[PDB]
Amino acid sequence: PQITLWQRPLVTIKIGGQLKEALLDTGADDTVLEEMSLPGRWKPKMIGGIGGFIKVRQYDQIPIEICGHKAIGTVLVGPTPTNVIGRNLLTQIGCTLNF
Amino acid sequence: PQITLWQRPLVTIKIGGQLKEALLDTGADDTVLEEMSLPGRWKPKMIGGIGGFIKVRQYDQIPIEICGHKAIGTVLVGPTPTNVIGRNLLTQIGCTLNF
Ligand SMILES: COC(=O)N[C@H](C(=O)NN(CCC[C@@]1(O)Cc2ccc(cc2)C/C=C\CNC(=O)[C@H](C(C)C)NC1=O)Cc1ccc([C@H]2C=S=CC2)cc1)C(C)(C)C
Ligand SMILES: [Cl-]
Ligand SMILES: [Cl-]
Ligand SMILES: [Cl-]
Repeated sequence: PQITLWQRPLVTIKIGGQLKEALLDTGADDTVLEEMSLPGRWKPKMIGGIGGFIKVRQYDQIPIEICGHKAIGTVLVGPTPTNVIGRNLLTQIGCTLNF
Repeated sequence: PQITLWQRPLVTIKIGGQLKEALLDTGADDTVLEEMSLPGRWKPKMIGGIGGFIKVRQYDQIPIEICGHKAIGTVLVGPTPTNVIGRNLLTQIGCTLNF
């Protein structure tokens, strides 16, 4: 699709069998989701946003659908204001910015 | 142009007589720049991201030039850790997401 930006670029993702809404965010290196259960072991990451730093749990090699486009990659989980899909997964689904 | 998301999508903007580098951010409602001077009236605003909120000055109807594209919009100024161009200006230069 071509998504314009008059509204928040909110899409439906699927992860661990469940549908969620997330924000397509080209200003984010990483993908960070609100608290949820994921399988396997996790590593620590500190990520910085506009308001400061938060600790998150890093899960790797997690399958995730993003408006129906299949990706498998690194998902961070922690206290974010919303689910944000970052460049690590945007690149996997062939996203570019165009003007 | 078409802009890849292998790297951070950084562009030069011209604003208030100054050249600055900034991050094209589809996930951002607003445009926020590190501390600088702008002319005319302003009002305080709290904006939120990962980490919490910061207090900024809101200037409206500010001319800006992005990758050679002229627009005019609200610009927020404050202690953001990096310069972000948000949807309020991205729309004006015809910027869309594509995959
Ligand atoms: C490389 O680090 C990152 O990629 N950080 C990422 C990130 O914060 N990058 N930044 C882009 C802005 C992120 C976000 O779009 C993320 C976002 C957060 C909340 C919301 C939407 C989008 C919804 C709630 C309120 C609306 N808030 C906003 O629209 C704000 C804008 C007003 C700034 N939007 C955002 O803050 C800008 C940003 C970049 C770097 C840094 C850091 C550099 S050093 C310490 C921090 C801070 C901010 C992230 C998401 C992984 C934490
Ligand atoms: Cl990844
Ligand atoms: Cl505006
Ligand atoms: Cl349009």
